[PDB]
Parts: sequence; structure tokens; C-alpha cells
Amino acid sequence: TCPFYKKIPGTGFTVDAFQYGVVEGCTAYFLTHFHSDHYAGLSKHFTFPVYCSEITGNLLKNKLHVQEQYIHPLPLDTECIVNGVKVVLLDANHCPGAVMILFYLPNGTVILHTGDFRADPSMERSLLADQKVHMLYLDTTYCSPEYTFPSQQEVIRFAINTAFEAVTLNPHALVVCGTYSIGKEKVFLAIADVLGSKVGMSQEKYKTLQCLNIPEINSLITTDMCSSLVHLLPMMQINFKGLQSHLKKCGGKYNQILAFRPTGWTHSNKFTRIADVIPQTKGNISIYGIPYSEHSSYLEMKRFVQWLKPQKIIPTVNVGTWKSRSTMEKYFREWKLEAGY
Ligand code: NI
Repeated sequence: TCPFYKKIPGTGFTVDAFQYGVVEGCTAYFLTHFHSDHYAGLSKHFTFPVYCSEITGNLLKNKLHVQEQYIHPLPLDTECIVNGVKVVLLDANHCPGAVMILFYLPNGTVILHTGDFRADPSMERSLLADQKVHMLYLDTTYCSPEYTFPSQQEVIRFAINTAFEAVTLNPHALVVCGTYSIGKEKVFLAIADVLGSKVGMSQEKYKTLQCLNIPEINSLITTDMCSSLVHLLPMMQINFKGLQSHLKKCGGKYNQILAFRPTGWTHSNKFTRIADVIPQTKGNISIYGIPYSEHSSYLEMKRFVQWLKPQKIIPTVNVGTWKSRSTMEKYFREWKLEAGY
């Protein structure tokens, strides 16, 4: 049974609700982004209308085989009427194709559902500037002040400099980057660009990247692993055993691996600067964990919410324990008292 924070009152609509069977009264199912916790349930057998971005629609069709007749892609930044209700999709600054959804209810209430997002000041100059929001359904993944991490641009600067230095000292080093979902593509794309290489990967991952509308993608990626000195591997293989096993397969072309594991936040963020990050090393293999986040920091979240001034906030993450829910409610009340709304 579908929880309350996935229903949109006063409409026939749900958000990210595909794992509960047929939801009573749902005439349109919105999908914010192609991450498995959110799409859990969709397949070729789905026969209700799905509303989403163009990129999410390409993934639904090619990766999950949803039939074309049930896929309803909408452009971004454009007022659209769905089942007699005005909606807008906005870029969420999460993974490719990820959106926030603004719903203009028949009674006059305006609701914003963030999906998963990484808040940014550029959002203060979208179509959100123009009017009031009564209800915010908020991605609270990192809603506590201990969650700190750098900008994505600082993290990419560290990875490019680290890779370029290593392969210039040793032309026979291979670079490996872990993946398990869409998102964070700038990590392997930026590194391959500085090294003058295409990125090598499996047929399955190539297919997924081909759905993403990335400009000049055919110039950037390949399934021919031998021609490439940046390889992608599933995240589970990013360990000393998995990497040794991979280097054997490369036919004595390489004598060293440098690997990157993009993570979310980790508690080494509470002491160390990005500059001071060091790898784990065994022999000719070194592994860097780098804190490249596609969710808001505490400070980014607080700025967004204090600017938007919603009348009510409904969290969508960390909602399963009394202590988590209580902690989030405390911060929402500080923010409101500090800013005066
Ligand atoms: Ni996500």
C-alpha cells in the first residue's frame, strides 16, 4: 500500500509509486528519475500513463521495455495540462533526466515535489520565482549539519589532476571508474577528456549512456576496451581482488591501476579537506574514494528552503524512525524562526 507522502491531494496523481500494484484512484503516475528505489515496479506489462522527462522516457523504453503508447515525455520549463491540471517540470540537478514537479491544484494550492535534488542558487531564477508554494515535498537525504562535502567542480578538479599526474609519470597505467546507476558521468567523462581517450565499458552500460542525450556522445565512449585507457566497471568490482582480476584480462598492456569510487558522503568528510584525500594502496593498485554528491548539502538545502518559504514541508527521505522525523522537524522550525516566515 502506497504511503501518504507519495500522493498529491486533490488530484488523480502519484509520484514515484510503481511498487504497490494498481493504486486506487490514480489516473497518472509521475516518475521523477531513473533510479531503482524510485522506478521499483515498472516493466513491459505496465498499462497506465507515465509522465516524465524525455531522457527518463528513453530509459523506460530501451532499458525496461515499457511500450511507447504508455510513455508521456514533457519538456522542461513549460506549462503543460495533464488530466485537466497545470504542471511544470524543472531540472533537479541530480542525475540525467531528473526533475522536480510543480503542481497547480484546482483549488488554488501550489505544491513542489523535489524528487531527488541537489539545491542550487540558480533555482531561485527558474519559474519558481513567480509565485507562492503552499506544500514542499522535500529530498531530506542530508538534512543534518554534519553532512558537509565540496562542490562538484572541486571534486572534478581533484580527479582530473590526480589522473593526469599519474598517467604522465607512468604511460602504462590504466584508469578505472566504478558505476552502479546513472548519475555522476562527469567523473569518467572529465578524466577521459584530459587523457585523450574514449571511455571503455560493457555493452549494457553503453546502451544506458546512449539514452541520455549527451552531446557528441559517439565521440566520447566505446565498447572496444582495447582502444581505451579509461575503463568503467561495476562498483562491486572496485576492490583489490576485482581490480587484479581486471588487469590480468588486459593482455600485459598495463602495469598499474589507478581507480576511482565515487561515493556519497562518508565520515572522512568530518575531518579531511578534498586536497588532503589519500588512496588505499596494495602493490601496483590504488583506489580513491571521492565525495561526488548529487544530493543537497545541509547548507544548500537550508538556503533553498529559506528562499522558497513554504507553508508546510513533507520530507521524503529518512522518514522511517521517530528520532529522524523529530530531528528534521527541529531544523525546519529553526529555519522558519531565523528567516521570519
Ligand atoms: Ni536518486
